[PDB]
Order: sequence, then C-alpha cells, then structure tokens
Amino acid sequence: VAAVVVVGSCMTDLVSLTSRLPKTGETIHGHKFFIGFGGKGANQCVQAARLGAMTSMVCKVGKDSFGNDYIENLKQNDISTEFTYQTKDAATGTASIIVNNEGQNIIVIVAGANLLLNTEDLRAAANVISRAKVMVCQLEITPATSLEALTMARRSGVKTLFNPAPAIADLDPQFYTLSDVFCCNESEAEILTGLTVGSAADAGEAALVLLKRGCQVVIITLGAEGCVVLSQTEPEPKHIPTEKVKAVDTTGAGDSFVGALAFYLAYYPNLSLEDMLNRSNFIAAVSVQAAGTQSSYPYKKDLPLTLFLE
Amino acid sequence: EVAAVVVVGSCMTDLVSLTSRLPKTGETIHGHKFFIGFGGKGANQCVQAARLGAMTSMVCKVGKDSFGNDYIENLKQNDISTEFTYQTKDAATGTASIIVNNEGQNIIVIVAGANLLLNTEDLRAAANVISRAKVMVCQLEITPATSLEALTMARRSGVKTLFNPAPAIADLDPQFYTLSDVFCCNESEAEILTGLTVGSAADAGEAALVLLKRGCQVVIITLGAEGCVVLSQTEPEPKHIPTEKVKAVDTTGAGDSFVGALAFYLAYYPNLSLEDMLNRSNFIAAVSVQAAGTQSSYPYKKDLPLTLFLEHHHHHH
Ligand SMILES: Nc1ncnc2c1ncn2[C@@H]1O[C@H](COP(=O)(O)OP(=O)(O)CP(=O)(O)O)[C@@H](O)[C@H]1O
Ligand SMILES: Nc1ncnc2c1ncn2[C@@H]1O[C@H](COP(=O)(O)OP(=O)(O)CP(=O)(O)O)[C@@H](O)[C@H]1O
Ligand code: NA
Ligand code: NA
Ligand code: NA
Ligand code: NA
Repeated sequence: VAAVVVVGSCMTDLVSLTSRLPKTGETIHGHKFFIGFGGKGANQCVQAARLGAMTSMVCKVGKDSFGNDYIENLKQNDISTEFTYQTKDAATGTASIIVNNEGQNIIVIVAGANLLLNTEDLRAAANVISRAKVMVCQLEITPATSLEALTMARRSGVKTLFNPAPAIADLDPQFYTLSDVFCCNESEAEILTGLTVGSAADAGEAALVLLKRGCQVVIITLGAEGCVVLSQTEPEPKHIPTEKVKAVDTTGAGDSFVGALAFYLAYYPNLSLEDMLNRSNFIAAVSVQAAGTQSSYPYKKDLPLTLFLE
Repeated sequence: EVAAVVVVGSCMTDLVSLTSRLPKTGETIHGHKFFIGFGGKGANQCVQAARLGAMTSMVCKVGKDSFGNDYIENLKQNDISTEFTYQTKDAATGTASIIVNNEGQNIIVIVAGANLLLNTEDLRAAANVISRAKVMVCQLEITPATSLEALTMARRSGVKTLFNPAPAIADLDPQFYTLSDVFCCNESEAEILTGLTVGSAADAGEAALVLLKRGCQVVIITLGAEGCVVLSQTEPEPKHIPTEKVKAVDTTGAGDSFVGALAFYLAYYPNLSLEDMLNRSNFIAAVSVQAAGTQSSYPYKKDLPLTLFLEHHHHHH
C-alpha cells in the first residue's frame, strides 16, 4: 500500500547554466545545457521514494516522447504510475530554467498536460488516497484539483503536506485551513505575505502570519540557513540549521526537503518536528552537493543510518 | 552529386516559450505556449539556399542526443547533405532558449554546446566538399578559428567566400576581412564592428566603406525594411537597394534568409549583377518576414515568382 500519495506536476526541465541572467533585449551565452526530469510533484515523490517510501504519483503528462520518458522515469524510481495519465490534447509540461551560478534564476513554466489533471482523474484514485499516510500537493496543477486532493485527504484523516510553489499572492484561503503542514521558501513567503524575508527572524514573522491564516504547522526553508518552523501548539519559531556544505547546484533542494518531510510524516510519525527537520535539512543538503535535481537526490543506502532510526 | 553551396557553421535547437511578461531575476512565471524549432544561423542559411534549389552541404557538429538526431533529420528533410554533419558525445546539441512576451520583446540564452567542438580536423575530412563547391558560407556561431580555417580552405581552392559576422564582436580578427569575398552584416552588427551609428542608407554606406577598407572585396549591410546597401573594391560608391513595403508578421531569421538566397545566386547565377542578386535576395527575405517561425517561413521555389529564377537581368518580382 502506498503511504505517500503525490497529486501534482511532472515537467521536462530544459536547463541552461550561465554566469549571469539576461536583461530585456539581451542574448547571453551559457556554458552548459541539459534535459532533466522535473516538476515539483514528481521531484518530491522521487525523493520520498528513494528514502524507501512506497509512493503513488497522480499526474498527467502528454502522449508525447517526453511523456513516455517521464513514465519510464517514475517506474525506474519504483513509483506507482497507476494514476499517471497521458493526454493527446496537451504536451508534457515544460520548465525552462536559467541557473545563474552567480545569483538568482529565472524559470518559465508552460504547464501543459499538468493543467488537464481534473477532479474526475482524482476520483479514480480515491481508494489509494484514503489508505495513504500523507498527501502532498503544490501549485503546478489546476489549484481546484489540489484543493480537492487536500479535501479528500482530510476526510480520510490523511496528513496534508502543502507546498504553495510557485506562490500566488491571492491564494485561496482554503489552502491554509486544509494544510496540516505548509512549507514554502523565503521568496514564496514574501509573495504570500507581502513582507520582506531577509533573516531567520523575518522568516519567523512571515511564518506567524501564515499560521494565523489557519495552517497547523508552517515551515519556511531558508537555503544555506536551513529552515524555521512553528505550529499552533508551539507558535514560537524555531530555527533549525542545515548541514554546512559547498553547494554545487541547489536547484530542486526544496523538493528534496519536502519529499523527505513526506517520508518522515509517513513512516516516522512520532518524531518531533525539530528532529524531522534536522533530518530533512540533511537530506536536502546532500542534494545541493551535486548537479541536477532528481539525479542529485540521495538514496537511503548512501545516507547515514542514524537518519532512519527511532 | 557535388554540392555547390557549403555552409560551415551552426545548428541550434530553439526552445521557445511565449509569456505575457518577461521574468525578472529570481522569478518563476507561467507562459502560455512552448515549442521546439530548428535554428542556428548556419543551418538557417543552408535551408534557404536548399529551398531555392541549391545542392547544399552542411558542415557542423551536433550532439549524440535526441535534439541532435532530430536536427540531422531536419537537414535531410530539406535535401541538405549531412555527410559532414558530425555528432559528438562530448557536448549537447547547441540550444537557444528564447522567452518572448506579448509585445515581441525577448531574452535569449544560447548554449553553443557541440557547435564549439567543430574543429580544424573536422574541416580537413570535409576538404573535398569544401574545395569543389562554388560558395562557402560562414558565420560567428562556431569557434572563430574554425570559421577562419574554412575561409582559408575555400580561398585557396578558388571557392567564393560569403562571411556573415554574426553575432558581431568588436575586435574581430583582421583576417576575417581579408578572406571575405562577400562580407554581409546588419545595421547593429555594423555599428559593433565600426563604432559608427547606422540610422540611414547614407550612414550604412559610411560604415560599409570602413569595412571595405579593412580588406573585404564586397560589403553589404542589410537594413531591415530599408533593404540593403552595397559597395565593392571595383565600385566603392555605395548603392541603396530598397525593397517594397510588405506587412511583416515575424522578421526572426530574415537576415539568414537573405544570406542563403545570396549564396544560391552566387553559386547558380554567377553572371547576374551583384545589385540584381541583392534585389532578388531582398524579395526572398521579405517573403520570409510575412510568416511566422524562422525556417518554416523560408519560401521554396514553388512559392516564389518565376522571375526570381531568370538567367538574365529582371527587376520587378
Ligand atoms: N547552500 C546550502 N547548503 C545546505 N543546504 C541547503 C543549501 N541550500 C538549500 N539547502 C537545503 O535545502 C532546503 C531547501 O532550501 P530552499 O527551499 O532555499 O531551496 P530551493 O529549491 O528554493 C533552491 P533553488 O532556488 O536554487 O531551486 C534548505 O532548507 C536546506 O536544508
Ligand atoms: N519589414 C521588412 N520588410 C521587407 N523586408 C525586410 C523586412 N525586414 C527584413 N527584411 C529583409 O531581410 C533582410 C535582413 O533584414 P535585417 O537587416 O533585419 O537583418 P537581421 O534579420 O539579421 C536583424 P536581427 O539579427 O535583429 O534579427 C533585409 O535586407 C530585407 O531584405
Ligand atoms: Na520549493
Ligand atoms: Na542538486
Ligand atoms: Na543576420
Ligand atoms: Na519569418
């Protein structure tokens, strides 16, 4: 039985590495290009799977080469594709990513078949959703479809992990009240609250705003600074540091973090939040030490044993 | 069997996203359409020549990857010889990632990739094709030393050299001028190359004379809707070749269409005046600007007035 069900996105990542970002009108040269398997949903599901979770990926890709390749990718990662659909009416989603090694990126998503995943497609997955431990959603599919997946999870007492990524300033208030765990990064927290986040302290203040919108637990990820967490029971923010490492490629680190979190909510439900986050930070930091997104996500066998004890 | 037009240059996969706004640093935005297209100045030029009826050969390097295989098939679908289209496991096929807003402004990230690995040994194996051609066409999207060597090879074999210094760099090796029988660039490229402003046919004439005196035999500056301006060592007074008003849908790649047409005329209509060649090339590029999508807008002979293929002088097409 799948313990972690992800209802969300698969994208073909078209990645260019550059030393600067381009400005309007401008052509710049990068030094490398590669294709990867991406999408926040799938990335999260892949990390959870590699840690040993039994997972199911509920998603929609194209009846195109990239979509066929995506399905094979999911199978190679031991992820159930029972509810991975293909449509001839849109192409597999695409994420064009420019990664500037000398600062912030730019991403352009054409979500394609992701946006055709509908409430009828979820209904077929109703038995899987209700027998799971954790349901994970993001904002790369139609928001109404994520909302329904959260609602279905809540009705069966399944823990909801929501990642509001990429963030929308006017997010439906139900996303907060249907989230047991609400996890976003610094720039997303800014978009969602209108506040500036330049410090662990600032993140704590943004997290409290989100908490008061009805989340049970809020986590803001902070790159090399780890994360900050608070909850309804314990509303004082805690700053959990991460492993000090030399980052090669941080792309998708957040997804690694969230997939780890899903794994621990599902298989180690009695751990303190602070423990789970220490472990999830450790995992995500392993991902930043290598190139790519999914190809840098570690397997259980390569990770210290203490990450799997209780 | 023998190719009359050999292009030594670039092939790039165009990865195009249409959005309502461009992203600022740090931003993720949604676009509303994505598509894959065949670009690279070298291949674009080769394609236009081929569609006009040239026997062409594309000397280039792509990846041993799916985009590279697709590129090869594109060249074959256009009846271009791919004998010296190389594939390498050491880099991916060149890419141009293009984000375009609603008003038509863009940001572009090029990863030239396998294009840069086309080397002088690769050209040496293509020596028989280079040396037996009528025209050799190069640009500045591969390693400059490779294009220089292509030009040197073509010159010593009596093959006419058509050089397009695109994209332009300010400090171009002087040999690019002295090896060029026909040196053809656009207004913004001319400005980069000379520091002069080109806001008029007269201005273009002045920039062209600076380029001439660096040792080119013929200099052409393209001027978008204003046609082109040309001069030569034998006729150093610049001439303005205007073009009739058309309704432009998408000008992307018009310069490549122009250059590919010119290569076709140099190779297959050598007795036409240069000004006739350039008048016909203007017409052909202008057809390209009336339709979307770069190589897909490049016309075939069957789509063109027959007066473009007359062996004697003909002005109005
Ligand atoms: N430089 C670094 N060193 C160690 N860990 C890091 C790191 N950057 C990120 N991480 C880890 O990954 C988590 C996710 O961080 P964050 O959400 O900032 O990533 P992201 O996916 O937004 C990065 P990118 O913008 O490059 O895709 C952090 O909480 C931390 O555990
Ligand atoms: N609006 C228009 N109407 C008619 N012909 C046009 C045109 N725009 C371009 N052309 C034709 O295409 C040729 C090349 O145009 P241009 O000078 O724009 O080069 P280019 O395509 O390299 C500019 P860029 O590198 O900005 O895209 C012109 O000389 C002309 O023959
Ligand atoms: Na994230
Ligand atoms: Na990584
Ligand atoms: Na051009
Ligand atoms: Na066009």
